[PDB]
Amino acid sequence: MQYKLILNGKTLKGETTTEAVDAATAEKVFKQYANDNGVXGEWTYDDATKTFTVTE
Repeated sequence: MQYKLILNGKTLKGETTTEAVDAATAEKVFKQYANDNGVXGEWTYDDATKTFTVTE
């Protein structure tokens, strides 16, 4: 349910979570969140904790 997002950008470092039932939907939500935050870059995620990491 709770998917995690670690934003490790150049001017934005932090983490947020969302209630998603589908990992692809979660990824889309997080990418929308990231783009809306004005960031983007390399995506590395671990399903072990369901943590999506945005690295610049």
